[PDB]
Amino acid sequence: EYPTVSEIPVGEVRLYQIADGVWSHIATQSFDGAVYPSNGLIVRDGDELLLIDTAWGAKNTAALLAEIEKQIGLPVTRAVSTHFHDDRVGGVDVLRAAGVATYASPSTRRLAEVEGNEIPTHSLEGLSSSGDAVRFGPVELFYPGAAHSTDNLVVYVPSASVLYGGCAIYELSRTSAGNVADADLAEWPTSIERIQQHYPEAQFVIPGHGLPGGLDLLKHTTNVVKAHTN
Ligand SMILES: [Zn+2]
Ligand SMILES: [Zn+2]
Repeated sequence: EYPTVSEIPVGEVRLYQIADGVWSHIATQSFDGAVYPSNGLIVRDGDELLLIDTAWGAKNTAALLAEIEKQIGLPVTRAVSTHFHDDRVGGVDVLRAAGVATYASPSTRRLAEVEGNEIPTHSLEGLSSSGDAVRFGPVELFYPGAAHSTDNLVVYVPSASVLYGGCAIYELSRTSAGNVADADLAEWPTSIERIQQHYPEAQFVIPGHGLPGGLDLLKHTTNVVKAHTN
């Protein structure tokens, strides 16, 4: 039932209704020989839509907007990128040209700039310290500390108890660590624990890539990060 790379051909995007006014957007990516699904989030904010992360790149993101415009019909007015990597900010220029107001922490914007990636226009203050949380429309933005990246943020939708971890949280099918070049392996577990202590009520946990699950994805991720560290 949850879209997999089997139901989504490269360059296309599919939306999945997780709860009322809450969706995940799935896009198939092709990287270094393999193909895999990438998850994003969409949260109804009144009569508008809040988008969490791009679909990696201009084309895919443009396809994302198109799939939203026809399946949902509400205007995407704001967007938040969970970290500076190209798969999460790539497509921001497209979002900006469509009238979407793009956001990201100063930390993320700084890192994207240094990396030469697209840069969300607006800045999200109040998230520079581990454990920081701020309300942003229908969701709560949370910085658990360095993990997959030193700037990664996780998103929680209180009304639906949906937690989007971005690449900070792995799916069960992932047995080994992914790209940990810019990750803080030493802090990742402690950051996961902060996520656990802040959202003990989460019912649906969405990993950066793959099938959603429950809060056990946190421990899974921790198990995988631990093993990699050793
Ligand atoms: Zn990344
Ligand atoms: Zn603006």
